[PDB]
Amino acid sequence: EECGPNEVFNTCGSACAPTCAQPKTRICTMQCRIGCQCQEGFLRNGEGACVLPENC
Repeated sequence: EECGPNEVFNTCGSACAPTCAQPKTRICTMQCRIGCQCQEGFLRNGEGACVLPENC
């Protein structure tokens, strides 16, 4: 797991996790998502950068 700061790697995380665009998630489908994500308090920016929501 060589994610970034404030980021975490999950072998089963919200595939349609929330982001700077969609602060409201709701799963993408019947299948978790393996990869790095934004920790609780951070949002992923189009630039695949997990930046705080207050910094959006």
